[PDB]
Amino acid sequence: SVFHNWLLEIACENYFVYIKRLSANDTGATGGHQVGLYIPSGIVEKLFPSINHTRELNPSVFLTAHVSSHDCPDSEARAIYYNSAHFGKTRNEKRITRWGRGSPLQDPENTGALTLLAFKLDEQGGDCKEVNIWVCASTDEEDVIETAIGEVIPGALISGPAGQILGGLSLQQAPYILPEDWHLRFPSGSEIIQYAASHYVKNSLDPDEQLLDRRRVEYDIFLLVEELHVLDIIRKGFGSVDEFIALANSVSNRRKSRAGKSLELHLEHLFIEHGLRHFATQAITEGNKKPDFLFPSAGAYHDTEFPVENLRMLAVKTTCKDRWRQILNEADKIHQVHLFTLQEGVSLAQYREMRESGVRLVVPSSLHKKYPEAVRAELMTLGAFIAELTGLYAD
Amino acid sequence: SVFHNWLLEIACENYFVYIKRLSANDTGATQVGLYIPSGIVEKLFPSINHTRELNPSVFLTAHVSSHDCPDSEARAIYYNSAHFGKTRNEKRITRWGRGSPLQDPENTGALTLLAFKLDEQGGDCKEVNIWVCASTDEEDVIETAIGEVIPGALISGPAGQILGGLSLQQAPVNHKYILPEDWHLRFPSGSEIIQYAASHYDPDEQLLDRRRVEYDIFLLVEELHVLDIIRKGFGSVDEFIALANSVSNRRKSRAGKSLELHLEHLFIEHGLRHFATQAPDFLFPSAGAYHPLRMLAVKTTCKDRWRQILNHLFTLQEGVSLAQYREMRESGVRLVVPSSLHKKYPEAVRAELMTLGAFIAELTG
Repeated sequence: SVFHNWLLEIACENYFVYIKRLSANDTGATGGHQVGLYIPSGIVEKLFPSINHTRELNPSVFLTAHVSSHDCPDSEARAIYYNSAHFGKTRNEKRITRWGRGSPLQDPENTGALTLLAFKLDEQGGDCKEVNIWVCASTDEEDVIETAIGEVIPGALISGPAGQILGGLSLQQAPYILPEDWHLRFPSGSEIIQYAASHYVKNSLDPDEQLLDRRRVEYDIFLLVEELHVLDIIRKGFGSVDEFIALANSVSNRRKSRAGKSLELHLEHLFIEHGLRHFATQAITEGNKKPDFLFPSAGAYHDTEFPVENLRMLAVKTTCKDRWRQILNEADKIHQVHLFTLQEGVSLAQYREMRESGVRLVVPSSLHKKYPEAVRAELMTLGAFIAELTGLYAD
Repeated sequence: SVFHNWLLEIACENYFVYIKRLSANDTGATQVGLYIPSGIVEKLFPSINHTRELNPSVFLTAHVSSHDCPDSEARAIYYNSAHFGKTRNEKRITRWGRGSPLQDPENTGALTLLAFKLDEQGGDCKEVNIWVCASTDEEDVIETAIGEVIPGALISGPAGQILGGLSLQQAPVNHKYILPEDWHLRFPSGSEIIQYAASHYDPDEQLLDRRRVEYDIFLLVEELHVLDIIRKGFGSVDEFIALANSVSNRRKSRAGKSLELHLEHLFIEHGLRHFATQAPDFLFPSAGAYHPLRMLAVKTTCKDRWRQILNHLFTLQEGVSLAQYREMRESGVRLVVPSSLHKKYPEAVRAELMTLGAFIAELTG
């Protein structure tokens, strides 16, 4: 239980933690020369203040990178500010690179992996000189941390003091007219989603774009609805510490449960809204598998008269890394299965494994740029997947 | 993956959860079934709490989720004796079925959770979801969330209040302790609390006694620091959250070097002076005698985490099956368990255990 102990160590020491899932580009999976692990600009001024300027092209500094997740020698990694936008070119991003040969952070097969970089604050206002990292090597490890703090979505850039980041509940509340009744009752996930779609996006008739915009709106109104209801109880206080913790746990489970059901609820709504009215979500196939989405219906799937080559299923895996093979056993009849994912890319080798198993990836349009070229070319946008189905069942 | 999703499923579906580590008696390594406070069973099956007849009972479906076993039918029975000439008056659950993870002596010391599905109307529980951790990897998942589960500890209540990521506890605060005045403003370190407990309020009884004093002091200190704030209320979600996370993290950290410290004091105090806590948590007679010896490792829970030591073993586990011990008797593992705990081990390994006293006595010299 090394990871567990590592988490306990970090959570109570002076560390500034940054959590993210490795993108195809982070690992060099998108090909070419390694550019490094992306770091949020809003974190550079705190950790590497000396490279946060445009006086010279590509300023950088070194820091010792200790990897606790894999048996790797410590190395002098390089935090760097790709500055060329201020020197006649185009770059404008900060990254940490040169992890050393064989390092998990430079391994394309770790694309999609949940990674935690615990930076040691410099007691002098200077640049951070050491980072302790953990690249989750399996789903078992990821379950350890995500069970407590929640699942980390691809693209998420989480950072803050270790204690608050690893505590269980996530801080941060910044960004509407909520219906009267929401001030009295706590709306369901579907209700929030139907309100987000029906009341705020509408600036895009494209499914891929609608999904991303509505996901952003859902996040904000849930936060507002949550704030209303929680602020009320919270203001009255509690009789004991454990009545206090019990509520925190209640609040935490609600967020986790809703975060987990969100994506599938949005897709269900979009399929309906775009004319694709032929599909089952609570549909059993063989034994007790039940794929996330089955087209055109549970009935047609079990129908001896209905053509098999016209059946389709769509498994939804926010993060598909090591969480996709369990889909090949969900529909005996369907040999070409579709997988919807929000992952910021997959390696060529990962994709080859998928291709060989008859898996076809459906990815939100704007996320395609995150995939290696060879893989990108075979991706399906959400809009195209909907179109393909909205034709096969035209009758 | 499945456990990860199971936990969230249970947390949000009207369940009552009961968590504890399986003792030797719960498993049978010494088949009645896991111990469950009669009080809890009584609330879970209110229809059996009568004396209209002897040992009245009801069946409930036992679904095993941690393993692939078929839905057996267990029963909640109110042992009524006392009201029929004898002396039994306690509600229990039995017949978990044979071949069930709960009735497997090899799962001794394993963390287990029982999720009883509740009826919002008020009727008897008719279903119980079972999860017996089959690896430390699974135990890490749940313990990272609720905190380390000490052998003998019992955790239960609404699943959505227990699970979720923050560490809840159920013991009441003991205000009978007089503490240093600065501790109201400065939270003392674990060691500071243990040293205090070792200087104020057979070592076999002491360790386990300072162990409880330390826990009470920590809880009292915690109350002095946050109760008043908590009673006042919060002005924002994030202030509530920031304190919840901090309160919880400090709790989860407590179960770090508690045992390796309480023992240390009990040694210096009982002759055993010079020793080493690093070259290996312990060493006898000293680090110098390492350049022919006794190396004692400490593990609150022994199951699946002793092998690394092979390159004496003090534990607080409520028993170890016959087979489990064999593998340990070999390799070179000599157990050390507090007297009050031997009665927990198999009616065979018991007489082979070396109490904390018998250990201190021997090493002395």
